[PDB]
Amino acid sequence: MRRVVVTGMGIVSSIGSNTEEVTASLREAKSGISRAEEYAELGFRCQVHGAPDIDIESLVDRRAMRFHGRGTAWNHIAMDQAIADAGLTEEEVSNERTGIIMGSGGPSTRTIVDSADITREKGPKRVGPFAVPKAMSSTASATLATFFKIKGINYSISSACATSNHCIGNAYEMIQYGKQDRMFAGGCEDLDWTLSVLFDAMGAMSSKYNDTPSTASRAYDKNRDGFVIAGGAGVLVLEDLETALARGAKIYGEIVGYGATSDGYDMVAPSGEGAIRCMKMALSTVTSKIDYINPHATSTPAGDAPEIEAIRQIFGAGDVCPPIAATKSLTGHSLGATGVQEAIYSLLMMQNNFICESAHIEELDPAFADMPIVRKRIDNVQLNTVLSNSFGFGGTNATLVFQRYQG
Amino acid sequence: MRRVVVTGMGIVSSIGSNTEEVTASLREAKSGISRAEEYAELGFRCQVHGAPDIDIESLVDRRAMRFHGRGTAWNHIAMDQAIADAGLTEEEVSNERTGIIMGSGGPSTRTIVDSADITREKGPKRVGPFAVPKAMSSTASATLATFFKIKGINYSISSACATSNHCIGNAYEMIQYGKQDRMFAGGCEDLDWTLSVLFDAMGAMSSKYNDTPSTASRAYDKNRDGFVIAGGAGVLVLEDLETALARGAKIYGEIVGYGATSDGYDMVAPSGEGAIRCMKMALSTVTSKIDYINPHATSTPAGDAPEIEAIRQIFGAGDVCPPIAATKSLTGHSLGATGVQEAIYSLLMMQNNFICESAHIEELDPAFADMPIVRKRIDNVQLNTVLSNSFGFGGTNATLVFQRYQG
Ligand code: NA
Ligand code: NA
Repeated sequence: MRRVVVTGMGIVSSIGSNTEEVTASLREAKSGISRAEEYAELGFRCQVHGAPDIDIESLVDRRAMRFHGRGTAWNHIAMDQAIADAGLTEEEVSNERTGIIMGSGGPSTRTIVDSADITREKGPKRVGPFAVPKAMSSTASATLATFFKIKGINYSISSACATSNHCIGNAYEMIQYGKQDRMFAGGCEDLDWTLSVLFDAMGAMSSKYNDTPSTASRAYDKNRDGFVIAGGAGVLVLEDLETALARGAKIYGEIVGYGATSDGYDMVAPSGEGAIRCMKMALSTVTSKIDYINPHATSTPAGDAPEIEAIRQIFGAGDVCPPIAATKSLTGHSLGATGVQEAIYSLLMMQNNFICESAHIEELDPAFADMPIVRKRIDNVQLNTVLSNSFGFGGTNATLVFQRYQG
Repeated sequence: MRRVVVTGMGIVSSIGSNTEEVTASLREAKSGISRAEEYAELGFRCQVHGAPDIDIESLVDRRAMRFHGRGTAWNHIAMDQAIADAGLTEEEVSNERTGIIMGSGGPSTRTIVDSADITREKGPKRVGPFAVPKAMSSTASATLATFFKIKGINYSISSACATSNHCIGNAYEMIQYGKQDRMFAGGCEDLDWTLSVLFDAMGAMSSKYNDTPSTASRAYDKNRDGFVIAGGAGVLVLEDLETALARGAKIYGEIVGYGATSDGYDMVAPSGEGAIRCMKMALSTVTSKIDYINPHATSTPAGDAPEIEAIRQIFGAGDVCPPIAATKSLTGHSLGATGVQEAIYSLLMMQNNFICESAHIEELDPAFADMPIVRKRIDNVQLNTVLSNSFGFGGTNATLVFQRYQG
């Protein structure tokens, strides 16, 4: 099997509109969470969100936008960034050896709702002729594959919170097995009340911190009370190692493990044992120690703990366990985009030799007092190998391990 | 790479609620298309659909239904059928070597719309706490993986019309490469105005035949005027050959090729060249001649022809070209479910030694007069190798080739 490296990254996040902004946010523990006035207007319990702040119209032209939902527009931007970062020629983007696996946890629910509304108010024709590609689950791959003239693999993987971890992992497999030499992998999610309300109604999102929105997402805090939803996108450019080397690519890291498992247990809550198997699977092909864990931890009572127990089972507790820092405390949970975004945060931490604070831990949950949850940014750390989990609704688990490329 | 066989099938279709019903419909060219009175009420141009006729509540119990949309409920039924057909024990369904890749072209758009409506009418709490797994793009995998206690791979691939062809192909790869020994693969789609309207608004669905709904889907007819949307589901049980043999499995066929490519051209229209590359890729691992092509052909002016030209390029014209019979003329286009359903129709035709009529060709389009489009059911034919295309919006292409297992 071939080796596979990350040669470019692009990101639209609640904590920044490019990798530089994101890095600064990570370094300074700058929360991307703000009040969602619309959620309050609609009567939600949760009135916070992680909203990107980026001018789509300035970055994606009108014809390009014809078939985009906002999530995929953000993914388009991320794709442009990743292509630029990678320094790819048009030929390198568009060829039979280059594919795309790009997913979202949902499609444009706003398109779906707006279309239903307008059908009933003004008639079906007034939906307009461009809604299908926005509304379909493959929207992220369909739109980008078409616009970027992708000729290889083209589909979306969806797996809720794990979506873009699976997208990356499957793309990794594609290249490992020699089916593609380059892949664009990642995912996106719109941020819209029509999606967020589904989570609010299940009581899944934080509401106790509406008056201090910036600190609402607080993985491992004793008083965490649900996740904070976000939107955005991320893209990695993946290449087989020879391809990367031959063109003098940047190498942000090497993908060295990928785990994917299923809990087969509960729709909304993790089992824990699935995560253990997922991490073990990811680690089964990894020879070096893990220097940092980017957990799934979404700031939920029921979610943060079983993952920590899974980590304890694999890695132990205290100093021997890799440092753990939950980036969702800063970023919220962007569902389809989370996996790739977390890969990017981890690769940026690797690049910049620091591990961010696991933010907003005002009082650590005592259940986690034995674990190396990062309470203050760690500087001057040589990260060589980083592990990132995403454990999604439906008991779907994906773990990725990235390594600093040193030959 | 390991060999991979189909050991069980389940299906919920506009042309039958199980494989026996489906086989009878195929044999007798019994259309599954009917008038959609609701579409007329809503002012659609297209007033036809392919609706399953199956009593969900009698087949999936209430607790089981908690997190199902209708599409995934149909997929649940199909999964139950496939498990029964395969004769799997509970242990064989639920184990670390057994996974699920099950997708839909969209999620429950009805859940999304109903939730938005009720949020605005009665408040967000009244969405209820069970909407996320119905609304998310991974709904088909999440629901089934959880209910069936799947422990291996668990995610959805979405690729519009190609969805469940990719699901099957990726599951095939999983087993080929030794990652899983058994996979449940397939997909589903609800049939609901909230999805169908998106296609009506783009003028994609047939409207000239509303007065004769049964014949509205008419691939290759000169006067075809758009596809007919359908809902349903299908599941294949895939196993590595040794696993299948060792347990005395039924073998419906062997998956012997899988192509996946991207047009990188137009969002709604096929390029043709992508399909050629897709079929070639599928055929690259196939040693026997193709005895039957189950085309993508959805009964559209712009769609049916480029695929025929692609077929002509690979296979030639006339007698030397494999017989082509568009099952969507009977079934309509069930989007996420189409690929797996067409695999099942093809495997059932293989099992039963006939090729169905390519239905509703009242006047063949003269552009296709050179091609072996099946005008009357062909009986007493030994099908050993069958090819099925699905070429979806966003220029996403998937082709599968199945072979009669003879050692
Ligand atoms: Na993570
Ligand atoms: Na087909």
